[PDB]
Amino acid sequence: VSVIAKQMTYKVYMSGTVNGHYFEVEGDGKGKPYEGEQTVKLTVTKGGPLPFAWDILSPQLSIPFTKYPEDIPDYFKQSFPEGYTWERSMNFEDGAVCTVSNDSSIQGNCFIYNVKISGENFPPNGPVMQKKTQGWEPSTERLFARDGMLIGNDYMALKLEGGGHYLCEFKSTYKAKKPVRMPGRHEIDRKLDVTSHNRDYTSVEQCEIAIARHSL
Repeated sequence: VSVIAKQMTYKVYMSGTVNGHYFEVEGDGKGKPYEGEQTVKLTVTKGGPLPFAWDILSPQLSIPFTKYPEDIPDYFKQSFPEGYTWERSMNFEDGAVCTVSNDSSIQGNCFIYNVKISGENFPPNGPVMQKKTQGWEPSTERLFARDGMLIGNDYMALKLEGGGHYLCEFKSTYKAKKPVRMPGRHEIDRKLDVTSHNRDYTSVEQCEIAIARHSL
């Protein structure tokens, strides 16, 4: 898909506010876009240490690195070099809500992501503000096309200290900056893991695998 090489890097800039706490994050990532493998190294650049669970941030930190089979049009890769934007809602089980937006573009063999996040109404003694989360379970996002955009839906779960999970609904709208060949209904199977962190989570490393496939 041309503008996109077998081996790509990326820069992500993230900023936002969670329960009134302002922060900024910067990351340098790298991966194999046609293999769906990705890794990124993150630094909390303002407002650290964060008084909330790192995990709510991890999934806002790279869709062109999704392995698409030949028979499903790759909406994200096609959008380049112009790029795309998206809006996401995360609706957690205890009433907390996160809204996220992104703008993506490209500089040669390096993507640039500008991510913004607003997280409100996490209970002060809940697992997010008390840092009791221990990573996301693997998940499968289901996507369909509407008016030239992709609409995604994913029921996610955060692992908790001393067992059990904290459940979340993701709803995402992805919008390419120019018309592309539209896929049908499909889904993307992903596993996201923090592979490395320092004590206060001001330096984090993450890896993701993402694999697109037909839906049933």
